[PDB]
Amino acid sequence: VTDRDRLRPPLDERSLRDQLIGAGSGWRQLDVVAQTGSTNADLLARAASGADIDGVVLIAEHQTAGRGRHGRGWAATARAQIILSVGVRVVDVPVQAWGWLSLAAGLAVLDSVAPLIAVPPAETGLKWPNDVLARGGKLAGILAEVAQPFVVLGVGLNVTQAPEEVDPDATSLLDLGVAAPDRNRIASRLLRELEARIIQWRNANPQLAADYRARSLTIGSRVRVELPGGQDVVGIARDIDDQGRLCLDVGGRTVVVSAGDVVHLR
Ligand SMILES: Nc1ncnc2c1ncn2[C@@H]1C[C@H](CNS(=O)(=O)NC(=O)CCCC[C@@H]2SC[C@@H]3NC(=O)N[C@@H]32)[C@H](O)[C@@H]1O
Repeated sequence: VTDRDRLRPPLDERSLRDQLIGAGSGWRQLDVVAQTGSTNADLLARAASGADIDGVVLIAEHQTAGRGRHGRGWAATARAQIILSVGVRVVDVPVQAWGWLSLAAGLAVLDSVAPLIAVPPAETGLKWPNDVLARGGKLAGILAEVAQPFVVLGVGLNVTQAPEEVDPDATSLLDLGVAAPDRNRIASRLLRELEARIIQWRNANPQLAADYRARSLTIGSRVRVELPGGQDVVGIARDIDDQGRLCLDVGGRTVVVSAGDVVHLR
């Protein structure tokens, strides 16, 4: 709606830099751009041209050619989301563990916005592998992409974004009852949470996996998983292994899925 535009002031880049760059913080660079095709693509391109993107933050007020998983997209309107990418050096960490970086990001996003809701409705938490859900709706999507020696982590978080503007299965903080969400405050908390989770991931801290499990909507639920290639597998999600893969119980058999789309069943 056009009235939501009144609920969408621009980000304050200088304030964000003052809060997030300096002693005690690992973020080295932060930029807010008015518009770009894809923040993930932009940081990947910087790394491809030789830039050190570790601890580099890129935030876009609007994103016109957003990327989703598996060649899919991501829709946005100006100032309605927190749209950002960060660079993470990962070569120091065993490749088998890189999948958990993606899970850690979702946890960070959830923790950054969870206290803003008055009362958390049902189906609020993390859906494997990259979904922040609230009231069954997709509140945020996360995309991790590889560019040696880095991983670029992308976050699209619906702040005031109306589902009619982007996707029927979407939701936003505003549509969850948050009357006046402050993107500046939320972005600051998000990046603070993200730094901590990245540090935990790098040092293989057991609390990362523990905190993820505590917020998982998928573990323990009957699920239909749509695998790359189109095949569906129905079972009950039981756990996440040390590679960040989803472990399914299929009639007593174990099926471990590295990638796919999860649908929570009755
Ligand atoms: N705004 C939106 N909110 C909720 N759902 C949305 C949406 N826009 C589109 N959809 C759905 C959701 C569905 C795709 N889901 S997915 O395959 O699991 N992929 C993801 O969720 C990762 C998205 C990462 C986006 C960030 S934003 C910053 C960074 N720069 C990027 O270019 N990308 C990242 C399909 O695009 C529907 O149309």
